[PDB]
Amino acid sequence: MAIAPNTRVLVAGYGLPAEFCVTTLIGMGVEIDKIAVATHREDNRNSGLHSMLRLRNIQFTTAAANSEEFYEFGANFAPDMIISMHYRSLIPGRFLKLAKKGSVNLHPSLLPAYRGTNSVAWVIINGESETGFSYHRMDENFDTGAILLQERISVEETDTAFSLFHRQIARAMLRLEEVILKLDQGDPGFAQLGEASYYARELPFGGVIDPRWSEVQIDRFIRAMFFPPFPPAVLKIDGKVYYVPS
Amino acid sequence: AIAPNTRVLVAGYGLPAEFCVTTLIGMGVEIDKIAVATHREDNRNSGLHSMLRLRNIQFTTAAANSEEFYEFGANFAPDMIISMHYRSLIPGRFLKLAKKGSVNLHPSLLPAYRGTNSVAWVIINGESETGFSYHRMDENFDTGAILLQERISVEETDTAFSLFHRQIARAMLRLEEVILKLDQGDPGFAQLGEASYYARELPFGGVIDPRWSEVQIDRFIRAMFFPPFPPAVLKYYVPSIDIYRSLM
Ligand SMILES: Nc1nc2c(ncn2[C@@H]2O[C@H](COP(=O)(O)OP(=O)(O)O)[C@@H](O)[C@H]2O)c(=O)[nH]1
Ligand SMILES: Nc1nc2c(ncn2[C@@H]2O[C@H](COP(=O)(O)OP(=O)(O)O)[C@@H](O)[C@H]2O)c(=O)[nH]1
Ligand SMILES: Nc1nc2c(ncn2[C@@H]2O[C@H](CO)[C@@H](O)[C@H]2O)c(=O)[nH]1
Repeated sequence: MAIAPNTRVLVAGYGLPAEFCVTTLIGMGVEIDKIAVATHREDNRNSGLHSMLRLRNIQFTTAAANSEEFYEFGANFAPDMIISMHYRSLIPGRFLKLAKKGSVNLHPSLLPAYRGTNSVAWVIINGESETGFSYHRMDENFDTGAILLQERISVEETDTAFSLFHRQIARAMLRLEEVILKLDQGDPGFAQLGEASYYARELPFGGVIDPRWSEVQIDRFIRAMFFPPFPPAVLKIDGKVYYVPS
Repeated sequence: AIAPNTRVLVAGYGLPAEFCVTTLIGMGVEIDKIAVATHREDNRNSGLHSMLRLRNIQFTTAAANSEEFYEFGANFAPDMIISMHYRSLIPGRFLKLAKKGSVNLHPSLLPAYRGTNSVAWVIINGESETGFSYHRMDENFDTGAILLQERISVEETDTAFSLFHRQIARAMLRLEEVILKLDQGDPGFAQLGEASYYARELPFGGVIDPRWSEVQIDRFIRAMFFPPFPPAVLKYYVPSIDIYRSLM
């Protein structure tokens, strides 16, 4: 029902999912001096977070995940639990070991499907009618730890990377409190089950339409590349670049 | 699914508005079918401003009563207006623009706790429950028809701070549903019960009366707790009931 009083929570996070997470923790009655945040520099997605951390005087670091300052920041805070909410770096194992209740990260697929990055794009490229999000404990690798909560999200024929990425955030937030409680209560989760799949760091197909693709493949790709303000899918014709309308 | 080519103007401020925009995008509302009316970029509103700049969403920060504001709405031609912690009265003629009307998020169970400082006043008054009301706007503050209400338990450990933040959190999770009610033309249910209204004014100027019972003092301390603002004062600074007892 309620979080253990004096639970100390460290949020490794970036942007709106993180602002929402700190909001939620405060709503759960976690004291202000029992919240610590690790994040990245203030850019045009992290401005909401930063302003909140300054406004509420929430201790935070922007130091790199592999830096000694980051480890110190965690060590001095002594978290019971760590919540990764769109943090953008590999979190060292020795940092995760600081939280005796362990940790959780939000990943935008049904793990072990769509390990890697750009999951939302690839889901659409492969023509998935269904995807999901996975709140999972973190181990030393990305995308591999035990599942605390997974929920299905249906993929529509009109979805873009853009629409799906934002619905992922919105829907995942619904379950965040239950997840924070699962962590409070020591829920071990379950080992990720099923066949994995993996998709490389960089932008799918370099953003470039393959002319050999079927129309269905092209429609999917166009939508998967739609993500303002980034350029749309590129079609090359007579060795020359053209942005698609979408 | 929200009707295609539905045009949505969000009047709002801070995370609730950023989260609204996020939600509309996730629902399939395209950038050029979203417009934002907000206030200046400040320490609560730079999340929203950053998103507007990054995604090239048209917006205004012109005052609610200004011709500029009106013109931004008229020119966009909203099907619906969503007010997400917008801090000004929106003129009737602006609301008129939206054919499917409007909705506003108020953090009480209306008509109870109209006005401002709802979360603080709920705690002082010893309420055990409060909640939020998503309600159609008319030309007055806090009076229009109810689309959706949800109850929030007020715990003995709750501060204005915790309760302010839980309000936002829990309201955000009902928002998609509310957007669908507006879309589908749900007229809502007019407001019934005793109205209450509370002002801008800091209750008792933040100073603890030692004639109050411990139960009252505790509530007041909790209701005054909102970082980074100063806590309750005793005749000095008193953030917890523990600290009160010590001073006594
Ligand atoms: N068209 C385009 N889309 C992008 C680009 N970078 C990111 N995206 C989209 O934005 C989504 C989120 O990107 P990011 O926040 O970097 O997530 P991560 O790389 O998956 O951890 C990705 O799934 C892509 O769909 C880009 O350079 N071009
Ligand atoms: N202690 C203290 N709390 C404040 C002060 N101003 C605002 N707050 C708290 O912040 C909450 C939200 O303030 P605001 O965003 O202005 O909402 P409003 O109720 O619509 O005016 C209020 O309900 C108060 O609990 C202040 O000067 N001192
Ligand atoms: N979730 C996830 N993130 C990754 C993976 N590989 C690289 N990244 C992150 O993506 C970034 C590349 O822009 C790197 O800094 C990593 O932090 C992966 O397999 N899974």
